[PDB]
Amino acid sequence: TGALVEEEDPFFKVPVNKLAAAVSNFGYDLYRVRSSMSPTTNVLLSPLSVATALSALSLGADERTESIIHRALYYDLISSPDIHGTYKELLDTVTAPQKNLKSASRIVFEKKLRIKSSFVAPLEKSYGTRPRVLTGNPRLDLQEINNWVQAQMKGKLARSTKEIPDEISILLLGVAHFKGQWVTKFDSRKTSLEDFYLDEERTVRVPMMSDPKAVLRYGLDSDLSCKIAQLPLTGSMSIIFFLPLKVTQNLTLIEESLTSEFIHDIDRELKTVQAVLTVPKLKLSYEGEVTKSLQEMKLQSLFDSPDFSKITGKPIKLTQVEHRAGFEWNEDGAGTTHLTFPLDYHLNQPFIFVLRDTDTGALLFIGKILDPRGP
Ligand SMILES: *[C@@H]1O[C@H](CO)[C@@H](O)[C@H](O)[C@H]1NC(C)=O
Repeated sequence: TGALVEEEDPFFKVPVNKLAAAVSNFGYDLYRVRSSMSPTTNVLLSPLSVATALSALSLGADERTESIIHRALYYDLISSPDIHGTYKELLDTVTAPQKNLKSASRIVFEKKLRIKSSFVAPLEKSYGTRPRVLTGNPRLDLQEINNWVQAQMKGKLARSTKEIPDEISILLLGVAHFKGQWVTKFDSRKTSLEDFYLDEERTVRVPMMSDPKAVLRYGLDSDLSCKIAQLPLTGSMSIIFFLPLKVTQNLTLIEESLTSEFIHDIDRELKTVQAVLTVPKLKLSYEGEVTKSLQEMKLQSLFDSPDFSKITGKPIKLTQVEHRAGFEWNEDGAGTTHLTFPLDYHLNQPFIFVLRDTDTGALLFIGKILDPRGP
């Protein structure tokens, strides 16, 4: 509907979960915009790091500009204050050691700019991050950033070398990395090269992990025309696979459904079954700019002439938003485990997976896998 009312599903009535649903819904919008731009390539995305940079920035923004941002983050549908106080919490929860997610955001400003401490104060408190002011020296500024996303990602992300843009006003950076563990490991001796249908005309061989007697939560959505399965990870997390029925690169109907609320129903409507599971080994990375995506996400106003007078007196505008993500999984797990039910779940064709946090329900990672072999 779109109007302000009180929450019903007890899950979203919790403030931190409510905030996670908004930020996550922003993630889904971004994914949909980006998937539309990359019709033939894998899409790896960890929206949280980017959503956090926007929300942090919105601190030194004024009414009109702030709203533009708040509306893209679904905050205007949250009838609760201390939205930043809650964000501090959410972050504390999903970045905890037990999870295996490392997510960081950074606001970078143009050379010689002077930032009002009234802005730095709220920012460092709620988001635990200080703004970096560019040096002007191209080689020195790029070193700084790389060392930053290095100390942050504990050196699990490829040190970039794209050379910061000549023209920079405000730069937002969102980096994230993930290497987790299933509650049940896979037999490394059961992993073999198998056929992966890239599409109806092309096939390739990628190493596939296997478990002929896997216990996962399953469900078939007749409308979307796909098979949904959920595998748990240690640290109270899960991965949801959306496997279409026929081989295809067209996953639109499905993508169009991805929302926080939709995922909550699927999570509960799922039934535990036993299945023959084969999932490809995955090790992916992505380093790009999502500025063009945000531009057609009702966020153009920020690249034009926004009002950030709460940050500085000089007119500054959102110039670029960069994202660096690294995702990976394999056999590593925690431990192991009349009349049955048949069930095949073979991920040997284009699919979409969603790494979600079980406690808050926050979207930690999303990917459209057209080719396991990676970029
Ligand atoms: C994707 O498949 C659906 C269902 O067959 C179809 O309606 C849609 O047109 C396809 N995507 C296109 C045509 O861009």
